[PDB]
Amino acid sequence: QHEKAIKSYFDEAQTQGVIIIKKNISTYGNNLTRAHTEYVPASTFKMLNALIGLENHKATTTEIFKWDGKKRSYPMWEKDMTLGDAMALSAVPVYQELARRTGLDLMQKEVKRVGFGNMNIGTQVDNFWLVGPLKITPIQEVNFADDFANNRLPFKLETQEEVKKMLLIKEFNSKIYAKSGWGMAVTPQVGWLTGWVEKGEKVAFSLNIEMKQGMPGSIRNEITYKSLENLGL
Ligand SMILES: [Cl-]
Ligand SMILES: [Cl-]
Ligand code: NA
Repeated sequence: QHEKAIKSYFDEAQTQGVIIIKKNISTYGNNLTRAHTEYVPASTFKMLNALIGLENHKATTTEIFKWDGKKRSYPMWEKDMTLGDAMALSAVPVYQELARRTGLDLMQKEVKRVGFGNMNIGTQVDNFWLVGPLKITPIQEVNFADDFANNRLPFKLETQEEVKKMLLIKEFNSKIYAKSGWGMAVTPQVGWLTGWVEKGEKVAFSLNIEMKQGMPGSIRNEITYKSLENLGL
């Protein structure tokens, strides 16, 4: 029942995708091989970038990242903003600045300690999550989300809770925390929505879809929500 319904949401969008639901993992959609394929994390990596940066005192949650006036890819990013603002706007240049502060050596050590994806950040500290070589499967993303939901990541409890505040996206009564991603600089483009529902049970999810040229960002939220509702939220 659920399997056919969720597959149809991806089919009707005329693209290929999967959604992972998590101690047991279930996979739904029209291309389940994607669950076992690694992709660039794109802006989903901001979750981990923020954790690493706050834990290591490279930024505070009240700090403003100033726009130095150079044009950015989106006018919505051409403003001064906090890490939380930049999380919501997926403001790449702010998190590139944070990554540079962390630096390649500390970033690589933390990524390996967390075990995030293939754990390979390469040699370029400020774009490895956008163009590779760092890649992650959707099942790996759901496991990261489930650990985050349970404060099981190797960071202080307070650091994890500070970053969660930046990711709380819906409250209704239960809570939904999530982070979108869109790898536009790879071909094909990859779309992500990774997070969890807090009902006291926690249910983690990761949607991974091929973003066809011109598709709206909202398709990620639309399929995710319809899928979770079909499954009973
Ligand atoms: Cl506050
Ligand atoms: Cl570059
Ligand atoms: Na990032």
